[PDB]
Amino acid sequence: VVGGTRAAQGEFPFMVRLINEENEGFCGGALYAQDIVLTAAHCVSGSGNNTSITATGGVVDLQSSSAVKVRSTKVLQAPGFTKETYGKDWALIKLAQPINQPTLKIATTTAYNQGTFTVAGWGANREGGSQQRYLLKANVPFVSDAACRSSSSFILVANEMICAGYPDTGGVDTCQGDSGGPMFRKDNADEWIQVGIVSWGYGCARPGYPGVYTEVSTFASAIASAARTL
Ligand SMILES: [Ca+2]
Repeated sequence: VVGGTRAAQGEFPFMVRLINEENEGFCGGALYAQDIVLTAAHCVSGSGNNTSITATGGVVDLQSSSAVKVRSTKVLQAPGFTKETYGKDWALIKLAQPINQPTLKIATTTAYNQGTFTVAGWGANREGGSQQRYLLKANVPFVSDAACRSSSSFILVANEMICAGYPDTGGVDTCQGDSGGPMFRKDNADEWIQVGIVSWGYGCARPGYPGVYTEVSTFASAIASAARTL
């Protein structure tokens, strides 16, 4: 996360750090269920039995001896996924045991696809920077699909992608190692709800280039339905 600050212990307790040992990937994710992690499709190489991914939960400090590290058993990657710029950027990871933390509810309508979001992760705080020890967080405003394209010239799958950040100035964004983490905000009951998954962009926090996130509301019923088979 670029332009952010340290999250407090317990602030976003649904956050997990993913290490895909097989392909050397470092990613974020959210506890969709205590034993099912919602992350990006591009964080995994496909669907099936997979015991190569590790989820670290419970802690903002990844070197903490309170950390809970649990291994995957199974991955379900969005059907038809090919690359994150073409959409469908979601996957579920079934864990061998639950991580005993609050879960993050996901948006199932577009009602919350606006306003000011929060993102969090342990990715770099600058382009080419290294990974973070402590979870970082930042607020990024919704950028309309139209405002996103005009500065960017990004080609969006509009219903599958939500943009966020400060295209006029840059300065705040998710970055390498944040992929798969949730983008979220408060709902009407003052509870956290997930509207995005950190998906892609062009560098990090560059003027003209907002971050692009998987638009969760579009995929919520396919996600819920896939999680039930897990
Ligand atoms: Ca959109």
